[PDB]
Amino acid sequence: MVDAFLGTWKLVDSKNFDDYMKSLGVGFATRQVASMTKPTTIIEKNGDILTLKTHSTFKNTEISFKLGVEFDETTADDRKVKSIVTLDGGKLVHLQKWDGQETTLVRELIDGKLILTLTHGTAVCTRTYEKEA
Ligand SMILES: CC/C=C\C/C=C\C/C=C\CCCCCCCC(=O)O
Ligand SMILES: N[C@@H]1[C@@H](O)[C@H](O)[C@@H](COP(=O)(O)O)O[C@@H]1O
Repeated sequence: MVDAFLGTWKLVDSKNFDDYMKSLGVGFATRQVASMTKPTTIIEKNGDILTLKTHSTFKNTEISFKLGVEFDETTADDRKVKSIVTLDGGKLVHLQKWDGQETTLVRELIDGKLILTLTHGTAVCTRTYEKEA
């Protein structure tokens, strides 16, 4: 049910990422570089296991998980969180919990583009990714 998300995607638009990073306590110098970075995200499956790679000239991450099963994660900004990824309304919903805080990373396909919505506190960031062949 995750198959249309699979593949290699590149960032082509970003709105409010600085607000999102600042809400998470990311320092100004990291926000500055991040605001000019265009990651490539690779989403692959093997059976029930998804692997999500985020690559860039700055930070790089990789997670593997089963939908609906909690996993430990250490984020690009070094938060140690408890995570779960599920499908909800056709959207891939990633919830991170740490210190009583929460953030969601929600991916949906709209007109063939992958729209990533990042919410923490009041901050709502929308990042648009485009396929790669
Ligand atoms: C690996 C991500 C690459 C570049 C971004 C660099 C620093 C971002 C700063 C804080 C990380 C916040 C949590 C992760 C955001 C991922 C956004 C995305 O996948 O587009
Ligand atoms: N295992 C950790 C990750 O949990 C953390 O996310 C990352 C920070 O980002 P970067 O690797 O780009 O420094 O360092 C390691 O790879």
